[PDB]
Amino acid sequence: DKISHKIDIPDSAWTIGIGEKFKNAGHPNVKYPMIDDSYVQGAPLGGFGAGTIGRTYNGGFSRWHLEIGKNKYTTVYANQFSVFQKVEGNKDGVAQVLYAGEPGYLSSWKWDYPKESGMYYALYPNSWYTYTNKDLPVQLAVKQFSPIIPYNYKETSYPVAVFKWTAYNPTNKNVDVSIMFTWQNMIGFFGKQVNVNSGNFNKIIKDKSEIVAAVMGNISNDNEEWNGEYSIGVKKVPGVDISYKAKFVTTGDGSDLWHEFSKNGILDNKDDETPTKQDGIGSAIAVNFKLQPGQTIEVPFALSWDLPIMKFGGGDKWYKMYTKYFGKNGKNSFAILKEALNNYQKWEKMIDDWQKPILSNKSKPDWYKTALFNELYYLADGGTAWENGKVGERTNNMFGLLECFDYNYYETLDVRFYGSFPLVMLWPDIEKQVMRQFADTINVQDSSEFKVGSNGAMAVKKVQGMIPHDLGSSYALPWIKINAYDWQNPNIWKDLNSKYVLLVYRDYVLTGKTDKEFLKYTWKSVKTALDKLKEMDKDNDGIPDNEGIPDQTYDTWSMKGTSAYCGSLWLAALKAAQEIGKVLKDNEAYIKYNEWYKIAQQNFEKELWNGEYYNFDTESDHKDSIMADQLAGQWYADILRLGDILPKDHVQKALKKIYEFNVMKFENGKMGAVNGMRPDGIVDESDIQAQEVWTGVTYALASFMKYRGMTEEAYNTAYGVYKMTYDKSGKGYWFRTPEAWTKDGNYRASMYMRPLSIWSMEV
Ligand SMILES: [Ca+2]
Repeated sequence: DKISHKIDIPDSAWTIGIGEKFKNAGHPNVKYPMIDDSYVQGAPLGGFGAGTIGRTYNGGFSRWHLEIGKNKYTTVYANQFSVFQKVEGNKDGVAQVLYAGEPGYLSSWKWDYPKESGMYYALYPNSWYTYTNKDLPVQLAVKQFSPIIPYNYKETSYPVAVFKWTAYNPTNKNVDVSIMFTWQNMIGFFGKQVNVNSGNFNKIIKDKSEIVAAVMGNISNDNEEWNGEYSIGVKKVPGVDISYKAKFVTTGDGSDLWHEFSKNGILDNKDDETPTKQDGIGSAIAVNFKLQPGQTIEVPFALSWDLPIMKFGGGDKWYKMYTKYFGKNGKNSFAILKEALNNYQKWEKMIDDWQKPILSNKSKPDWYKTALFNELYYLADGGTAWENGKVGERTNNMFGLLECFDYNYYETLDVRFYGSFPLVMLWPDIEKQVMRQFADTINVQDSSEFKVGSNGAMAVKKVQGMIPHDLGSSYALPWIKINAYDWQNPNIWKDLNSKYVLLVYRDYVLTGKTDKEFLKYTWKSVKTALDKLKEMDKDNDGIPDNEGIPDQTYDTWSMKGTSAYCGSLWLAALKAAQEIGKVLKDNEAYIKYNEWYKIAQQNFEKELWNGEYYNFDTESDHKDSIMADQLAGQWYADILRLGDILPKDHVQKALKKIYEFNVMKFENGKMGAVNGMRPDGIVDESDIQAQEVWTGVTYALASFMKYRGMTEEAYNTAYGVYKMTYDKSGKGYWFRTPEAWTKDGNYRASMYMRPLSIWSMEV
């Protein structure tokens, strides 16, 4: 490997061999159907709200999130990089697709890129491949990325990727090299109900100011989710020549293209705008160059996708964010690609600038850096919706991130309490917009009834003064029809209204305690939320009562009476609202929430403190279980700088107990914090959720330990999550971190919002 020296891959990059076969991957542990797309995954390409494309470590473009809210895992075989090499003085060269697999169609191409001949690396938003093959004398690498940039709401939105190639000749002979990008005209891949290829056509643009690009579109001007353009292209650099082929048939053997490329690495330069009928078609862009001994060359390619309209299953059509910058008519893929090819070096430097403070901190282990950056994949990958107007129709751009794909709910608030740390820390204007969306819902009432999945009772959809569980589903009407989730009735949940208040005050504190206007916007809703939750205190101890039914985020784990979890969240939310009332000079609110806080705090301690930890609750059969998340309210109080809600000594005892038990008694501390443990050191079997590790709960718990000076415990607690997710000894969950796993390592709900809580460790 001579090429690693010519490029700059950080040591914290997650690595795997191209074509590596991972043994003992995990699978779902539920009885009902659940997504399992295998361990062949990679860092995604694409901006927020753009739709994303997962290119795997094997090289294939395979995990398609272009239909916003949907996950479609299928390798589109035509979409590849390929290489040709010929040593000067040899009769023939060699050509090879850079994909460790094979299709079917395209039989003429050279498939099956060999094992032990290159590596994949990822430190999101960058990823790299290196090609170090005994039969390719010139070594190659590519750095691929999208311009995902904190505090930037422009380039971060773009439907674009850059592929910056480096080629180096370590031999003492001249070598002719070509690199070719092929792409299928994928108009019609989704959204089009009939005639899926009909009207697709490809054009070639030559911009000599030099860029050569293919634009793959359709003759129709219909404004529908399926219509728009893909583009691939390359920028000329000194010493390379460009060739292209506008149209090859993807539903054929591929030899129309491959007989050209495999001869001398130079395409026919044949333009052909003829639309197709039933055949699939594609385009190819190639560079050819001669490398002398010891020579390096760098050449950038790009990919864009102008698919301006997203459609949701309830019928609404919206423009995607990036259309603010490029237009809405679906004929702008070249403009996007050109912007990338002319600015990518600037984008690289912007990414480096944001990653450097963390990477350069030599007190932090590399594994922690691997996880911290790579868990950010989900902000783009999570079905992200970011609108720039309804089709046919404002100041703001509404946003939503999915819980996951299995449970297709936007912005699920009980989960975003954990998962939204990156947004407040790195994209705070998005965060505050999401919270205003919630503020706007609090007094919505919908008295129509739904059947509750868990018990088949009927319940009201949305109750005035209750915060909604979620802002809809991609199968229905995001932002318009809220509370799509129906397994339980969230109108009686005991965590949502407290978590809402906590999120609001968090968002003020972590953006510098300056945004009084945000506090003013949300203040009515904060007071309403707490006032409604107080009505659920049926025994007058000052604390809302859990009802012996899963009425909080652990939506199968029953809490009854006063719980540590909901009780502590309530205490913290009261303390937050007192502080907001001080800031806004609302005396009656300050006085009232202070009174409620002092009574609730005294009763919480009396009811739950056992001398070692806080009991799970007051009335359940396993009320003395040790819950990993028992002090969630004090965790957030630390972040919000609200001081001690509970005594320091008791918090420290509780954290030490959770480490000793839920971590170190659970598979020797190598898999995270199990949710519930009995005081005899045995995992609590009262519900499945008690026997699960929740990845995002565990990362949050690690930040709480860290703030409380339990440094070793904090990083040991988090390390098990990192190991399970990314290490050779784990279960193969990279770029699909799940909600949960059990002792056996098998999972529930891959591609999950909650583990974004790792960013709470950077507060
Ligand atoms: Ca009570």
